[PDB]
Amino acid sequence: DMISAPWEASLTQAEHSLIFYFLALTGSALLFGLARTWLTRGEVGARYRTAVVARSGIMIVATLSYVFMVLAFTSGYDHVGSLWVPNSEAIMTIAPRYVEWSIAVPLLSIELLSVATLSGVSARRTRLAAVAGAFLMIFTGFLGAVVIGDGRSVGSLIIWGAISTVFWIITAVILIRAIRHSLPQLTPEAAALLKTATIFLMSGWAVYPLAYLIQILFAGGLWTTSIHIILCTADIVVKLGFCGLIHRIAKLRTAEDVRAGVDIHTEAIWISSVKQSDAGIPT
Amino acid sequence: DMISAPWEASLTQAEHSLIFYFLALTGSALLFGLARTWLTRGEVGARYRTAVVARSGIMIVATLSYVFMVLAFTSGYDHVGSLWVPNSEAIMTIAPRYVEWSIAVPLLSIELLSVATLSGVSARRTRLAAVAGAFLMIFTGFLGAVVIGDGRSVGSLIIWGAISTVFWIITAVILIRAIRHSLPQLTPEAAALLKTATIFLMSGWAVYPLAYLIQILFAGGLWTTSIHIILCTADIVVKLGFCGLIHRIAKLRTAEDVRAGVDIHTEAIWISSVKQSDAGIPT
Amino acid sequence: DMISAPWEASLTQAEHSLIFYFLALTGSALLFGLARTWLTRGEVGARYRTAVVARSGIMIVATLSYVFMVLAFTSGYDHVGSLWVPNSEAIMTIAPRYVEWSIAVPLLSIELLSVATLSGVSARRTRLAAVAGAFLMIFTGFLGAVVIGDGRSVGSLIIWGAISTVFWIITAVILIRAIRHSLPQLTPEAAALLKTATIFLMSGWAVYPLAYLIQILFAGGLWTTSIHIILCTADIVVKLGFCGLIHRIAKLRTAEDVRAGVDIHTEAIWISSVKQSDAGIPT
Amino acid sequence: DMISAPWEASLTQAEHSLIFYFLALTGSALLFGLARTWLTRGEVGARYRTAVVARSGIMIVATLSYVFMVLAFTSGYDHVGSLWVPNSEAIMTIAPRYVEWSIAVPLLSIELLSVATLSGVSARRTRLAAVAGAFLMIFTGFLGAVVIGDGRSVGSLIIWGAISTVFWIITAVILIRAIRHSLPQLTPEAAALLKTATIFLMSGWAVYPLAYLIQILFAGGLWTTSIHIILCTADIVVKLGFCGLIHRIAKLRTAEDVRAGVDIHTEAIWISSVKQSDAGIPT
Amino acid sequence: DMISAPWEASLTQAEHSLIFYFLALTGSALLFGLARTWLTRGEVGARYRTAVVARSGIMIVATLSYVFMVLAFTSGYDHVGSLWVPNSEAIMTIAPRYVEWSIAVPLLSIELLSVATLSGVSARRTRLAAVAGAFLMIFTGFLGAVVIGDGRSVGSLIIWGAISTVFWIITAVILIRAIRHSLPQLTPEAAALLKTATIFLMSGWAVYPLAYLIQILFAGGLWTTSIHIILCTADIVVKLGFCGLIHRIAKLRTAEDVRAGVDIHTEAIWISSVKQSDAGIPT
Ligand SMILES: *C/C=C(C)/C=C/C=C(C)/C=C/C1=C(C)CCCC1(C)C
Ligand SMILES: *C/C=C(C)/C=C/C=C(C)/C=C/C1=C(C)CCCC1(C)C
Ligand SMILES: *C/C=C(C)/C=C/C=C(C)/C=C/C1=C(C)CCCC1(C)C
Ligand SMILES: *C/C=C(C)/C=C/C=C(C)/C=C/C1=C(C)CCCC1(C)C
Ligand SMILES: *C/C=C(C)/C=C/C=C(C)/C=C/C1=C(C)CCCC1(C)C
Repeated sequence: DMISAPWEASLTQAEHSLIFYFLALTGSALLFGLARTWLTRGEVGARYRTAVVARSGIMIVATLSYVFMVLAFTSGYDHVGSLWVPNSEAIMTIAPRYVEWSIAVPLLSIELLSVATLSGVSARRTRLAAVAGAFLMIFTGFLGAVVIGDGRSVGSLIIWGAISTVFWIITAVILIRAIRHSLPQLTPEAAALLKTATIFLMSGWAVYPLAYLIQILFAGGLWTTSIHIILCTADIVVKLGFCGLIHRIAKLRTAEDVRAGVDIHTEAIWISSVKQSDAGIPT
Repeated sequence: DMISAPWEASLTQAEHSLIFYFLALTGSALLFGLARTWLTRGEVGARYRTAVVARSGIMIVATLSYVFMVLAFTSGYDHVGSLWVPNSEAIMTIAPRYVEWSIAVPLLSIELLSVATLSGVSARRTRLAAVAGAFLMIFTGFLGAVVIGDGRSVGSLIIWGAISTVFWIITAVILIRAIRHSLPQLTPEAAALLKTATIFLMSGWAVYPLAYLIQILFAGGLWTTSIHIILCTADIVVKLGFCGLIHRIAKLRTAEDVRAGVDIHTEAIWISSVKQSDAGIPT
Repeated sequence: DMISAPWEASLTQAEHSLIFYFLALTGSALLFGLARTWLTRGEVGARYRTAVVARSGIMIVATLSYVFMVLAFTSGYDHVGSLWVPNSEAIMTIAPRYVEWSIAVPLLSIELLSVATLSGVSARRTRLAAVAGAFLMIFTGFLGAVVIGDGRSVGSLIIWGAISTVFWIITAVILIRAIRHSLPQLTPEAAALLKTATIFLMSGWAVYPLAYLIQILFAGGLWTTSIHIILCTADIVVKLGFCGLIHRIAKLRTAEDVRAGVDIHTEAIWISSVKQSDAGIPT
Repeated sequence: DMISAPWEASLTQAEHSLIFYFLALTGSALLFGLARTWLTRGEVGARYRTAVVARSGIMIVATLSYVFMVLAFTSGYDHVGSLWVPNSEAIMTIAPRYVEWSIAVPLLSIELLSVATLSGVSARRTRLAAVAGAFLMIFTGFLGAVVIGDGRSVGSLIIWGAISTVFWIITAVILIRAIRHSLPQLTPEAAALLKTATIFLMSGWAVYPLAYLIQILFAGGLWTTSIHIILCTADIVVKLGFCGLIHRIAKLRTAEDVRAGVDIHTEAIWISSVKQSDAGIPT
Repeated sequence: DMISAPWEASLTQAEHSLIFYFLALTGSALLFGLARTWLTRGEVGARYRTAVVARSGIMIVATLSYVFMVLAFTSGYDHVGSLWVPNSEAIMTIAPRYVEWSIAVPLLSIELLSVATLSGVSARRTRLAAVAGAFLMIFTGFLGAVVIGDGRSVGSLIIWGAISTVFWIITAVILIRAIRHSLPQLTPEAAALLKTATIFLMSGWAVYPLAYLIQILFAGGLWTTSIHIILCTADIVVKLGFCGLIHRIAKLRTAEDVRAGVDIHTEAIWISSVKQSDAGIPT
């Protein structure tokens, strides 16, 4: 059957206002996250610098995405009467997300495996497979939701959604299997945090498919608002919450290495205002 | 009853000029603050780096808020005759503030608890509760003032204002209780500054609700100008004044740690052209 | 009587070209200055880091000001016939200066007292008084020249000019008294430079009031060009010249501290290709 | 014979969407790459800093290129009916690539020779010859494809394509001869990676000429989409893949130098979560 | 007699394309140069940091200039028929150069004297005289070519050109005399490079007056293209070539100081993959 794309529904002044708030809130929060990433990049050892690199990429891409979207929002809707009517630039308030997710979901997978105990070419097979799975899941989703059918075809939305879901399961299994292998080889305190962070990431990835089911099932300005709120909220929680969790595991692992003599760190490491390791100079 | 939103009043050339000055002054001052934050980030220990992270986020978000607003001012008012008439972009000269405050007030709470003596999961409960309270206070305010009623409904403004005030009291109590617990455990010199900084932040938070009462009670170009001046002024004083106070406490606490052997700092710490601690080398 | 605001005069192609050159030249020079400030920030001790902070703020705000003005120039004049006719945003080619000066003149006062021998709360008193005086001098000027009268009233220009001049004398006395107290307590070489820098700053502050007297006395495209040239030139000389002088005094004072054991500096200090102090390691 | 330039074909909503995705994806990935380059610049010794410099230039130029192109895409196609019709700004969605490649291909050659064993004036002859060849190959291509004939002449496309191909062979021979001389003088582990990286770069350079043959042979919206996808994909693989490979060789060579006493490095070097060298202090 | 300003000639699609390429190529190359300057700023001692400061300013200003010009090109010409017709924004594709040169030529003089053996107030007289001469040469040129006559008067072009040439000779003599005094006091290897760099800078300064003689003698789209190519090419060669040469002399001088005990450098210095000096610790 046919449906109306989320970007093809007229918004009341409330709905217009809420959407601008959330878009701008999310873009702001991600710019904070970018600063935080750069300001705390030296708390982690070079053995774990991939986590900083991934997180930096996530924050940059996502910040651009939201800037674009906020601007395309101001130019995608015009206040005809009491309602705001979508232009052609309305789709540019939703479509940039998939660009962002195409970079971010692969990078989030890398961030997670960064602090796991995989090394050498083993930390290459899993990394490629995850990156592949992650990108393919977003790309298949983009096809169903924006490209094939114009985001107005239920059958396209359902088919490509199912494809995207297969890749989800694949990526998720790969990651979870990798973590499950690492947990035994980490210290208890690290292993515990890494389990939590795996749960958080997977659980946060479950929210995004809900914004997809809405597009299939419900159309309206309420539902366009819902989608924006859900996705914006999810972004703040995942890209601020999860990226803080990985930094703490990287810090904790750095500190463990320092104590073990595996490496030396220029500054002391504090986690929760407790000193984990002291500063040291190359002997 | 029904009233006119601050952004729905025609400005005289004076009022237009004053508003552009203050908007631009505030945006400029916050960009100075951002530079100051980055240039002085290494004066503080890693045990207190959260203060610089919070302050950096505050300065960044607030700076883009004001940039947006300054641009939306130049495009939100058209010089019909001697007066400037508000367009649709007029609300974009006021609404972005709430986006900024939604990030900033939570971050200001974090900045304050950064230099208090809470640690571990204790420095997590309070931090989440404050962040929650702070965000909810701004968000409820945004609803009354921009969303529910279009900022033209007294009853909406009064109801959501009262809600926002409850969350204010909650956040304030949480913070003040946290500080009151820390003061005994700080050194006299730090405790004194931390008391002051708590008073300054709370006192500065009282000014913002006045701009809200104006919107309820008075409409006009004078009153739109008043609101802009009050809020701009408050921003400069709180986001420059308070953020300097927390940096001094962080520096003083760093210096105390250095003297106690709790940690080492690469550079000497000067506060008021008095040396607080010397530079040291890791082990 | 009534006059015509500087931004209300049609420019010949010469005058249009000269103004664009100077605006762009000044904006470029200030961007060079900003780079220079960041690139040389580590030549100075932490006891004098306020000088870098002030100078960084000056350069940033002034650079934005000129960017804004250059853009408002390209869009504020339309080539009707041989002449360029001012639009409504012609005033945006002159008004942003006062925003800049409102930040910069206070910051320049701070930069100067940074390298003087005032310490503790004594530094605070003088710093607040100067900052107050400086801002009030610019703000009163802005009122007379842009706000009260629309920059078309001689009596407003004369009254607010006189007010602004009182605050000038106040700020100048405060600063000069502070310097005169420091000179005895500095080393001869530093004292000499600090005297010079005081003369340079005060002397440079005398040029700006001339652009104000023009606006009162003469109107025309020649006179609008004169104002732009004078103010642009003054900005380059004061914000490049003076800010270099303070850096040399900060470097020289850093070097004196290093030699005295008051502090240690990571790199050697060179002034005029003469080594002032050697690099040292913390303890 | 007369043919239609890639930028002179109307795109279906699918093709429009795909192209925007890929353009934006590539621009995002290159901005990630730029961050990665800056964040990992200190993993390499100063003997190999040219690799970082080249890679930084590549990432910056390419990121600008894609930003320009993404913006020119939004303004180069107007949605007349179901199809998007190319404007005059359509050529600005394709032509900027050649600007980018004119910088990037020479820089990629430099990046490769950076980690080879050529030194002194020998590392000047080869470097100039390669830079010359590389630039001339792109420039001759630009002439055929954009300038001489307007990208609508088969004979121009064929002639300048053949010229560009001669320069390709020249550059490729120069590079390959340089590598083949270095491989024997490198350590096995480095030599192996350097062989691989040479194959990757040369192989990636083969993809770009395919987008050229399309322009000669096929015109259409499908083919304009194909060109964009091919070139975007190639950019991500070459500018992320290859630039990672050279960094690993630079890290490995740094680590070898550290172990040999040829130099000292401030931080330990990890490659694949295996420590290659320890951190050391100057003398 | 009267002539047509370079910006008053209609461009064929070829000429339009070539000009956009070169403008964009030059802007890109200068952005690479800016990155290179920042990435290699720590290879040089603090005794020679002026070279980095000058080079940074050059690259920044020149990059802005070209960005402005590239944008003014896209908006300065309208595709009437097969030809592109210049509007009022066409002059903004040529005039910004003189702003850039007004900063850059003085800065290039400073960069050169940075690595010569002048010190104290001696390194002040020459520096001011050169800066004066350099700026006056560009400014007099701007008058003849853009301001006095509108770039349409041969006699103005000839008179101001002759003035500009006098200042050229003055600056050149000052510089050459300074170098000729330094060469004897440098080490052979440095002296040789410094001679070369002097020749390169002076020789590159000779190219710019040719673009001026064209404007006097020839008008046309070919000739406006020629001017753009010549000036763009000259910029790449001088601003990238010369600024590399000065960095090598600064590195070599740093290394000589390190070996002599005049100073210590934190990193080893490599020039052409040959180690010039080792890394050292302050004490
Ligand atoms: C920071 C951004 C994140 C974590 C985005 C995640 C997005 C997904 C996990 C998307 C998954 C999808 C499906 C499984 C079904 C089809 C629709 C998608 C693309 C939303
Ligand atoms: C830097 C910005 C700051 C400190 C902003 C603070 C804003 C408040 C404390 C707002 C509080 C409000 C109420 C208590 C009542 C409703 C209106 C609000 C949102 C202004
Ligand atoms: C870098 C900018 C500087 C130093 C600006 C300084 C401006 C002044 C000192 C202005 C003073 C004025 C008066 C004393 C009279 C009224 C007019 C003013 C504002 C120009
Ligand atoms: C990162 C960008 C890269 C590596 C671009 C490479 C481009 C080429 C190798 C282009 C070569 C061409 C020919 C050999 C024939 C004519 C067409 C060209 C310019 C595409
Ligand atoms: C990177 C920019 C540089 C080096 C620019 C240099 C420009 C000149 C040396 C210009 C000189 C001129 C004359 C000597 C006479 C005619 C007018 C000028 C301005 C082109």
